[PDB]
Parts: sequence; C-alpha cells; structure tokens
Amino acid sequence: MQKSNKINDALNQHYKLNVELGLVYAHYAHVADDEFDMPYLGKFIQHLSEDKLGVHKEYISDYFKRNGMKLKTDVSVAVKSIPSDAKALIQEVYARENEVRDHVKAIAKLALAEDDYESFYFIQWYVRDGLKDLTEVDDVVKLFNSSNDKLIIEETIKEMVEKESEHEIWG
Amino acid sequence: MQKSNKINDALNQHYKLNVELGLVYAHYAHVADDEFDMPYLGKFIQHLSEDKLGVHKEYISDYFKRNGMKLKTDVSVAVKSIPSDAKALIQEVYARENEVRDHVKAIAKLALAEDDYESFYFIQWYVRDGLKDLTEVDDVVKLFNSSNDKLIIEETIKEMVEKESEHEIWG
Amino acid sequence: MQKSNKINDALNQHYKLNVELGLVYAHYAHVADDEFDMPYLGKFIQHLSEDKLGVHKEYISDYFKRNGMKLKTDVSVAVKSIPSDAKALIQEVYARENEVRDHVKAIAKLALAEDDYESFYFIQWYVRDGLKDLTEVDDVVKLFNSSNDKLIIEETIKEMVEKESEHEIWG
Amino acid sequence: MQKSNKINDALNQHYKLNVELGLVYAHYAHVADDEFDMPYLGKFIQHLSEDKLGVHKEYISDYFKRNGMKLKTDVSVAVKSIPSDAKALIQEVYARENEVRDHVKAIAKLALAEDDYESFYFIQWYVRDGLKDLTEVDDVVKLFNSSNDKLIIEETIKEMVEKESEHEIWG
Amino acid sequence: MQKSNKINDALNQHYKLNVELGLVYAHYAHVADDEFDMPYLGKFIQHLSEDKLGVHKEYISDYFKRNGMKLKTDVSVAVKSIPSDAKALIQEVYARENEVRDHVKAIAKLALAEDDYESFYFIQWYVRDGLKDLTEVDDVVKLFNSSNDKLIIEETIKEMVEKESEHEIWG
Amino acid sequence: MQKSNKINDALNQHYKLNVELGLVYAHYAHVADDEFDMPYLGKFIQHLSEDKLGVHKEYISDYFKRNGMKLKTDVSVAVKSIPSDAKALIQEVYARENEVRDHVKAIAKLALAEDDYESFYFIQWYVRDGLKDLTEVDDVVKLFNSSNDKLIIEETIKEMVEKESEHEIWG
Ligand SMILES: [Cl-]
Ligand SMILES: [Cl-]
Ligand SMILES: [Cl-]
Ligand SMILES: [Cl-]
Ligand SMILES: [Cl-]
Ligand SMILES: [Cl-]
Ligand SMILES: [Cl-]
Ligand SMILES: [Cl-]
Ligand SMILES: [Cl-]
Ligand SMILES: [Cl-]
Ligand SMILES: [Cl-]
Ligand SMILES: [Cl-]
Ligand SMILES: [Cl-]
Ligand SMILES: [Cl-]
Ligand SMILES: [Cl-]
Ligand SMILES: [Cl-]
Ligand SMILES: [Cl-]
Ligand SMILES: [Cl-]
Ligand SMILES: [Cl-]
Ligand SMILES: [Cl-]
Ligand SMILES: [Cl-]
Ligand SMILES: [Cl-]
Ligand SMILES: [Cl-]
Ligand SMILES: [Cl-]
Ligand SMILES: [Fe+3]
Ligand SMILES: [Fe+3]
Ligand SMILES: [Fe+3]
Ligand SMILES: [Fe+3]
Ligand SMILES: [Fe+3]
Ligand SMILES: [Fe+3]
Ligand SMILES: [Fe+3]
Ligand SMILES: [Fe+3]
Ligand SMILES: [Fe+3]
Ligand SMILES: [Fe+3]
Ligand SMILES: [Fe+3]
Ligand SMILES: [Fe+3]
Ligand SMILES: [Fe+3]
Ligand SMILES: [Fe+3]
Ligand SMILES: [Fe+3]
Ligand SMILES: [Fe+3]
Ligand SMILES: [Fe+3]
Ligand SMILES: [Fe+3]
Ligand SMILES: [Fe+3]
Ligand SMILES: [Fe+3]
Ligand SMILES: [Fe+3]
Ligand SMILES: [Fe+3]
Ligand SMILES: [Fe+3]
Ligand SMILES: [Fe+3]
Ligand SMILES: [Fe+3]
Ligand SMILES: [Fe+3]
Ligand SMILES: [Fe+3]
Ligand SMILES: [Fe+3]
Ligand SMILES: [Fe+3]
Ligand SMILES: [Fe+3]
Ligand SMILES: [Fe+3]
Ligand SMILES: [Fe+3]
Ligand SMILES: [Fe+3]
Ligand SMILES: [Fe+3]
Ligand SMILES: [Fe+3]
Ligand SMILES: [Fe+3]
Ligand SMILES: [Fe+3]
Ligand SMILES: [Fe+3]
Ligand SMILES: [Fe+3]
Ligand SMILES: [Fe+3]
Ligand SMILES: [Fe+3]
Ligand SMILES: [Fe+3]
Ligand SMILES: [Fe+3]
Ligand SMILES: [Fe+3]
Ligand SMILES: [Fe+3]
Ligand SMILES: [Fe+3]
Ligand SMILES: [Fe+3]
Ligand SMILES: [Fe+3]
Ligand SMILES: [Mg+2]
Ligand SMILES: [Mg+2]
Ligand SMILES: [Mg+2]
Ligand SMILES: [Mg+2]
Ligand SMILES: [Mg+2]
Ligand SMILES: [Mg+2]
Repeated sequence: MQKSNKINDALNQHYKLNVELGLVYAHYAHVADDEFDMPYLGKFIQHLSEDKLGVHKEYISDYFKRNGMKLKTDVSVAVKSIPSDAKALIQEVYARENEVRDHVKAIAKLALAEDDYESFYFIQWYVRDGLKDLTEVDDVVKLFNSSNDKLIIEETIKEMVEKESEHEIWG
Repeated sequence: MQKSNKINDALNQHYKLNVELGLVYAHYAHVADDEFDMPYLGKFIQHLSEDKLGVHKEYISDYFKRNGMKLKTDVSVAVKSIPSDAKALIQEVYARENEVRDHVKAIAKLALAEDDYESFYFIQWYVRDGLKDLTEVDDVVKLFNSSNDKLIIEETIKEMVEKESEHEIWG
Repeated sequence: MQKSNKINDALNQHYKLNVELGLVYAHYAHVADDEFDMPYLGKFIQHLSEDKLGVHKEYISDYFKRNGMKLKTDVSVAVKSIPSDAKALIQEVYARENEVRDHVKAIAKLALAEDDYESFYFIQWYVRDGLKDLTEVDDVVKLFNSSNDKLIIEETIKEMVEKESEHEIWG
Repeated sequence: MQKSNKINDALNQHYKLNVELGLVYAHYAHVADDEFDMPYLGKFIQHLSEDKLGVHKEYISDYFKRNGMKLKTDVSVAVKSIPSDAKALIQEVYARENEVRDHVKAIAKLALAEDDYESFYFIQWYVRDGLKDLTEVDDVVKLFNSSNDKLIIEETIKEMVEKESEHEIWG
Repeated sequence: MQKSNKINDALNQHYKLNVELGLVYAHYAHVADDEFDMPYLGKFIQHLSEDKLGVHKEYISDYFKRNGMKLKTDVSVAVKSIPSDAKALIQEVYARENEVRDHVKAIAKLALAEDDYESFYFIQWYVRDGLKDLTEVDDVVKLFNSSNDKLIIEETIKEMVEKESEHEIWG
Repeated sequence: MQKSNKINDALNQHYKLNVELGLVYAHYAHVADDEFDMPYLGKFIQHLSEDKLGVHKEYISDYFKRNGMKLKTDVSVAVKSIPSDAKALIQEVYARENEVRDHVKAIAKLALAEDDYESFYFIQWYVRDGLKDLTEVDDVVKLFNSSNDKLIIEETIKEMVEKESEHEIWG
C-alpha cells in the first residue's frame, strides 16, 4: 500500500492552488466592496475565499496524514492588476473555478491510472465541489447580464449569501 | 471543460426513458387497482411512477443546467396491451427496471471512457438507485410466489408502502 | 348507469393534454432558468408542470376507476422550438392555458348534453381550475410589461412562488 | 445484468476475511485485558472485532441478496500464538488492517475491469472504511511510542473509545 | 482456588460451538430471505446468530478473565448443504438448539462433580437460556404446521421479532 | 484627513506577515500531528493558524476600506525545513510571536509620530493580542519542560484547547 508519488505531487499542487486562490479571492472581496461599492458581492467572494483556504486545503493535509504522503507548503502569489469592474471581477472568479474543474479532472484520471482507489474516492469530493462552486459563481455572473442596476444586483446577492442547503447530488 | 456530446446524448435518452417509464407505470397503477382489485399494488406502482417522472428526470435537467449540456424533450409512448394478471404486471415492471440497470451501466462506462469524471460522479446516484429500485420491485414479485391469496399479498404490500428508510449503501 | 363513451373519449383526450402540457412545461422551466437566467420563472413554470402531471391527470384516472370508463395512455410530444425570450415563453404558457379553458368548456357542455351529471360534477373542478391557473400565469405575463429589468421581475415572481392560499370561489 | 463470478469470488473471500479477522480480534481483545492489563485497549480491539463481524460482513450478504450472487460460508481460523506485549498486539492489528486496504483495492480494480459499476459503487464503502479503520488503529499504535507508562496510554485510549463522529470524507 | 482444567476445556468447546453456530445461523438467515423469500424468518434467525456470536461467547471470555482460565480460539465451519425449504431450515435450527441444551447440561453436571461452584453459578445463565432459545425457535417451527401460506407465516414472525420482554424464570 | 502612506505600508506588511505566518502554522499543525504524534498540539497550532489568516488579516483589510488606504496582496512563503521535535516546533512558534510584538510596537510608535490617532486606536487591538497570543503559546512551551511524557503533555494541551474566555485586559 505504498503511496503514489504522482498523486502526492498532484495533490500538493492542488493544495497550493487552493491557498493562492483563497488569497486572491480575499483581495477580490476587498475590492468588490471597497472600489466597486458592492458589499454583498464582497461577502460572496469572501466566503469562497474562506472555502478555499479552509476545507479545500485542510482535507488534503488530513488525507496526507492518513496515507504517508508528504505535505509541501510553497506559496507565491501577488495581485498585480484588478479587473476593471464588478462584472469582470466575477467573470475572473468564474474562469479560475473553471480551471479548478480541469485540475481536479486530471487528478481523478491519474488516480485510476495508478490504481489508487483511496485517492479516487478522496477526490470525488473535489469532483462534486468543482461543479457546485462553479454553479454558485455562475449564478452571480448571470446577474450582471440581467440588470444594469448595481443595487438591484446587490439585493439579489444578499439573498444568495443569506440563504440557509444541499442538493442530493451536488451538495 | 467542454461537455461530452456522447454523454449528453446518453443522458437525454435516459431522461426520455424515465419519462416514458413513468407514464407506463401510471397506467399500470390504474390497472392494478381498477382491473386487478389490488389498490396497494397500485399505490406501490404509482410511487414508482412519480419517482421516475420526478427526481430521476429532474436531476438530469439540473445537471444539464450546470455544465452546458442541452436538454431534449422527445416523448412517444402508448400502452397498447396490458399483462394478463397482477403477477405478470409486476414482473413486467421488474423487467423494465432490470433494463434500467443495463442502460445506467452503459453511461457509467461511457463517462470513464470520456474521462468525464463529473458525469461519472453524477451517475453514481443512478447506479445505486438502479439496484435499490429493482430490489423494491423484486420484494413485491416475491409475494405472488409466496401466497395464492390476493388479499394476503395486498396486506403485505400495504406495510411496504406505509413503512417509513435508508440503507447505508443502497439508500 | 352505463358510462358515456363520448365523455370517456373527451376525458382521455384531456388526460393526454395534461400529460403533454406537463412535459412541455418541464422543458420550459429548464429553459427559463438555463437560457433566460430566470430561476424563479423556472420554478413557477415547474410547479405548473407538476400540477398538470399530478392532480390534473390523476383525478381523471381516479374518476375512471369509479365509473367503468377506460383509461388510455397515448402520448406524443416533442419540444422542437423554443420561444425567443422569457416574455414570449410565459406568453406561450398563457396561450396553452387559454386553450385548456376551451377544452374544459366543451366537456362541461358535453356532460349536460349526455345527461351525465356525475361527469358535470366532476368537471367543475377543471372549470374552476382553468380560470385559476390562467389567472396565475396572467399575473406573471403582466410583470414583463411592468418592468424592463429581469432581476426586478424575478424578485416579484419569487414572492408569488413563495406565497403560502385559496379564494373562496376560484381556489 | 448477469452477476460477475470473479467479483462473487472476491467478495466471498472478503466476507471470509472479515469473519476470521473478527474472531482473531475478539481473542486479541481478551488478551489485551486479561494478560496485558489494558482493558481499554481490549475494548478498542473488541469494537473492531464487532465491526468486522457486523456491518463489514453483513453488507456483503445483503449485496448478494440484491444481485443474485451466491454466499459461501467457509471459515477456518486458529489463534496459535500471541504477540509478546501490548505494543506488538496493536501493531499486528495494524498490519492486518493494512492488508485489508490491499484486498479492497484489488476488488475495486476488478469491478472496473468487469464493467461492474454496481460492484464498484458497493465497494466504495470498503475503500473509505479501509483507510478510516487503519487511521483509528494507527492512532493507538502511536501511543506506545509516545509514553512508556501503560496507565497513561490506557487513559488516552479511554477517551478515544468514549468519544462520541464522522469526517465528511472518511466517515 | 485453582481453576478446573476440565471445565476450562468444556467452556472453550462451548465458546467454539457458539461461534460456529452463529456463523451457520448468519448463513441460514441469508438463505431464508434470499432463497425462501421469508425476510422475517431471516431476521429471526439473524438475531439468533448475533445472540450466539455476542453474549453467549463474550460471557465465557469474561469469565475466563476473572478466574485464570485460558481462552482458545479454534474455529472451523463450512456450510456445504442447505435444507430444502424454510420449514426444514428452522427445524435444523431447532435440532442444533436442542444439542445446546445437552452440551450445557454436561457442563452443569461437570461443575458439581468438580465442586466448582463458581462455574455452576456461571452456567445457570446458559441452563436458563438453553430452554428460552429453544422455546423461541419452537414457536417458529409451529407456524409451518399451522399454515400452508408463507406470507401468513411471515406476518406472524414479524410480530414475534418486533415484540418488545422477560419471563420471571426463563428470561 | 489624508491617509498616511507610511502607516499604509506598515499595515500592508503586517497583513503579509499574518498571511505567511498563518500558512506556516498550518504546516506546523500538520507536522505536530503527523510526524510528532501530538494531535492536540496540532489543533492548538491550527487554531493559531486560523487566527492569523482570519481576524488578524481581515481587520486590516476592513480598516483600509474605511480610510482610503490601499490593500496589497504579495505573498511568498515556503516551508523548507522543519524543527527536529515538538518542543522546538512550539519554540519556533514562540519566536515568531515574539517578533509579532516587535512589529506591532513599531506600528504603534509610527502612528503617534504621524499623529494618526485612528491608526493608534486601531492598532491597540494588535498590541493587546500580541501579548495574549504569546502568553498562550508560552503556556504550551512550558509543558515540554515540565514533563518528559508526550501523552501527559498532550492531555494538558487538550484541556487548553477545549477550554471555553477573556481576561478583562488581555482578552
Ligand atoms: Cl511580483
Ligand atoms: Cl463596478
Ligand atoms: Cl472560463
Ligand atoms: Cl493520467
Ligand atoms: Cl401507436
Ligand atoms: Cl390478478
Ligand atoms: Cl428481467
Ligand atoms: Cl463506452
Ligand atoms: Cl418530431
Ligand atoms: Cl429573456
Ligand atoms: Cl391566448
Ligand atoms: Cl356537446
Ligand atoms: Cl490448527
Ligand atoms: Cl504489555
Ligand atoms: Cl503493515
Ligand atoms: Cl483486475
Ligand atoms: Cl470443507
Ligand atoms: Cl420455502
Ligand atoms: Cl431435535
Ligand atoms: Cl461429569
Ligand atoms: Cl524557495
Ligand atoms: Cl517530538
Ligand atoms: Cl524569542
Ligand atoms: Cl516611528
Ligand atoms: Fe460595508
Ligand atoms: Fe457554500
Ligand atoms: Fe465592463
Ligand atoms: Fe468549495
Ligand atoms: Fe429585497
Ligand atoms: Fe426588494
Ligand atoms: Fe428581501
Ligand atoms: Fe429578506
Ligand atoms: Fe381504492
Ligand atoms: Fe422510495
Ligand atoms: Fe398468471
Ligand atoms: Fe428511483
Ligand atoms: Fe395486517
Ligand atoms: Fe394481518
Ligand atoms: Fe398491520
Ligand atoms: Fe398496521
Ligand atoms: Fe439555480
Ligand atoms: Fe398552485
Ligand atoms: Fe421580445
Ligand atoms: Fe391546475
Ligand atoms: Fe427590490
Ligand atoms: Fe424583495
Ligand atoms: Fe422580499
Ligand atoms: Fe421575503
Ligand atoms: Fe475489566
Ligand atoms: Fe467506529
Ligand atoms: Fe516490545
Ligand atoms: Fe470498519
Ligand atoms: Fe492523567
Ligand atoms: Fe483523564
Ligand atoms: Fe478524562
Ligand atoms: Fe472524562
Ligand atoms: Fe428484504
Ligand atoms: Fe432475544
Ligand atoms: Fe418440506
Ligand atoms: Fe441465547
Ligand atoms: Fe393477516
Ligand atoms: Fe398483521
Ligand atoms: Fe399487525
Ligand atoms: Fe403491527
Ligand atoms: Fe488524529
Ligand atoms: Fe483564541
Ligand atoms: Fe530537543
Ligand atoms: Fe491573535
Ligand atoms: Fe485528563
Ligand atoms: Fe488525566
Ligand atoms: Fe480531563
Ligand atoms: Fe475532560
Ligand atoms: Mg488499469
Ligand atoms: Mg483512459
Ligand atoms: Mg336535455
Ligand atoms: Mg474498459
Ligand atoms: Mg461430591
Ligand atoms: Mg508630536
């Protein structure tokens, strides 16, 4: 039952991605509120930031504890430009979440190629969450095409953030 | 992350199958009660009808919303003969549920061949449910071989329909 | 007390109409959400779909059980074009509900012509519901002429769908 | 939908392994308490014994009921030597749980090779549980390297056994 | 107060008998449900299986802890034929429980011959339980001579299994 | 009321320090559990990690929103060596917290030199917390000099982490 080095490498990279994404989202949350005057968009993006810096990274470190894989912490990220408006801000968040689905798909494929069924089981959470997170971000992108009034958009985001739930399949 | 057309095709076909099955089961439920004098068999088959026309089809339409796949509605079904008695009615329901397991297996195999891990995750619900639904139908088929008294069979179905649960694995 | 064949025919046709309408509405609900970015319009139309595929058809099958009429299941429906925008989507729903009132009126007239007072009683539910359903759809059509902001319309539909009631006359 | 004989064989073997493991663990639990004066270690190992002789074997027999596979009961186990001390006792439990992960991995691989997606679904429980059980045993092995005082180790095991929970992923 | 070797031998043999009986009953429970279509008979026999593999064996191991007797685990059992129908299945369970009473009687006689009054006290539980268990099995055997309808028998077993009790004498 | 650039610079640097510290502590928490077999030390260090990545950084971003200061995200941290044992791990945490007090003192001094009384008020939280956090870490360092038994130390940390409070002055 020796751990896969390739999976170890791919999951360390995914740990890194979730840390750096979380740090960028925290900046984007500040910017949505501070410069675009959209505090509820900020809260939406802040929750996603805390999601990436929270369970997304912690489940990997916990997995590594269980199977002998080695954790690496190697983090480099700088927010050097900002999208020009709130719509492009959330569209960028959408693009990054779409890349998450792509990275996660590669890990699922690699786990089967390695006959690492514990890792294929483990990554199912991330397969499900890749689509759930994208859907939630997509629900906010839509609003900027449905109204030209920032305060109307903000009121619709407020409900989304303040909604209490889980889809049977997508969580 | 472009959606698979083959999976899109297979899931549209499975949507269609669940609609048409649900419509046939609704007819069979009427017939069990009206012509075979087995109202609890009717209720059992009606619940299955509502299961197929409900979450079985709605989960597919919801999935399509999330990933860009296209929904098609193309439905053609006619109930042109009826099984001759209640035993053969439920045996036909059993045969159709067995085909469901077969169709679902093909989709699972196709998702792996396409490296579509979101679709392989999605279909696990249907893999589990294929066997759960078959088991529930099988539990009713058994009764017709265990007693020659319709009212005794009906009393045993009543309990089954009125039972409040979920197996850890099969749901 | 022999059952009317003409009423049997007209009610089988109305069963068919409610099945096929329900299937079209389920498609329209998907489209409202997925392509027009109006999830609450989708939920409104989904509820109507489940109404047609639910009590509207089940009351007919139950009636047939009581009086010897024969149920037929013969269903053919394909959604081959979509209205171009959300306003035209609900306007189409409105047009189909208006045809429902017309079909139901014919059955009421036929029941009196046949001196089938049980069927005239039975159809009163559908006479009342024809106008109630049209009124509910009409309440949504109005919104697209009252605002050019999709998110404002969506917020008004949300309240309608989330409202807890029954008019003394129209139910 | 004919059942796989190879999977049937592999799951009968896994049934056997869980029975025989459970019987050995019951002996080890007696020994931990009776000869090593570690009643809480005994209770920890007894719970694992009841886990193997309980759901681990019963889920297989239940699965076989659902799909036509044949159950075999063929059990041969004799506890002919005992590890020399409590540390080596739990280390042996650890080694056997590590072999469980290996046997379970083979079944997962075989289910995919057989395109037996119901069996691949079924075995996911055992894939998850292979790592959870190993982790729990590993948590006890650690204690013998962290203290040379048996009563201190016993107090830490007591808390573990008396703890009321489930990881989102590993259960 | 040196422990009796003969009693030690007889109680190790009785431990073995309860393990092997429990394993056979678990197979019989599967068969009652799976092949004879009698799930409540299966549950009845499963409870007996868990009774033998539970307190019946655990009380012996606990006794051995208290008095210096040595536990042996030496288990060999294979289910190589099945009774032909449900009636003969429970009749076989009855025959094995009757042998339990006989084995237990020998231990009681041996304890008095050895002036081992702690062991005579200990075995009183098994003397009482030998007759209680036989009575419970006998109550099920009776049903197959009282009705030729499997579903009627199943309904009577359901009540027995779902009954909440203890006789002042026989427990 | 123009914002101080020097304070803006010093608080951006302190934001960076709290991010990078939080990431290092998350690694140290993994290591305490995984390699040093001290899960409660791990939880202690994980809580500190979440403290630094949480309110410590978020209060700064919130302050910047209120006064026109500019947030910068520029993060570079790599965990390239690990302390050799648990005692040196917490001693390193202690050294880093001591540097926090030093950095915070510089900001307080700078705010007075700039007559930036809003920033002097703001930083009082960090002045208080610098000493509270150090005290909490110091309470754990002490344990490694008070016992040579890892499990005894772990039990004392457990209480600390599971304690429900606030000093009137130090919080
Ligand atoms: Cl840079
Ligand atoms: Cl903007
Ligand atoms: Cl994109
Ligand atoms: Cl690969
Ligand atoms: Cl036809
Ligand atoms: Cl019949
Ligand atoms: Cl079949
Ligand atoms: Cl394929
Ligand atoms: Cl067509
Ligand atoms: Cl539109
Ligand atoms: Cl019209
Ligand atoms: Cl007319
Ligand atoms: Cl041997
Ligand atoms: Cl020892
Ligand atoms: Cl090992
Ligand atoms: Cl294989
Ligand atoms: Cl043999
Ligand atoms: Cl039988
Ligand atoms: Cl006998
Ligand atoms: Cl004797
Ligand atoms: Cl470096
Ligand atoms: Cl250490
Ligand atoms: Cl220092
Ligand atoms: Cl200064
Ligand atoms: Fe604000
Ligand atoms: Fe969330
Ligand atoms: Fe723009
Ligand atoms: Fe997430
Ligand atoms: Fe509002
Ligand atoms: Fe409002
Ligand atoms: Fe509101
Ligand atoms: Fe509100
Ligand atoms: Fe009825
Ligand atoms: Fe159900
Ligand atoms: Fe027949
Ligand atoms: Fe189902
Ligand atoms: Fe009854
Ligand atoms: Fe009864
Ligand atoms: Fe009853
Ligand atoms: Fe009842
Ligand atoms: Fe939605
Ligand atoms: Fe309504
Ligand atoms: Fe238009
Ligand atoms: Fe209606
Ligand atoms: Fe409003
Ligand atoms: Fe509102
Ligand atoms: Fe409101
Ligand atoms: Fe409201
Ligand atoms: Fe004890
Ligand atoms: Fe457990
Ligand atoms: Fe040793
Ligand atoms: Fe387990
Ligand atoms: Fe202590
Ligand atoms: Fe204690
Ligand atoms: Fe305690
Ligand atoms: Fe306690
Ligand atoms: Fe069953
Ligand atoms: Fe009992
Ligand atoms: Fe016989
Ligand atoms: Fe007993
Ligand atoms: Fe009865
Ligand atoms: Fe009854
Ligand atoms: Fe009853
Ligand atoms: Fe009852
Ligand atoms: Fe742990
Ligand atoms: Fe704290
Ligand atoms: Fe040292
Ligand atoms: Fe702090
Ligand atoms: Fe304590
Ligand atoms: Fe203590
Ligand atoms: Fe305590
Ligand atoms: Fe305590
Ligand atoms: Mg392969
Ligand atoms: Mg491949
Ligand atoms: Mg007239
Ligand atoms: Mg293949
Ligand atoms: Mg004498
Ligand atoms: Mg001055």
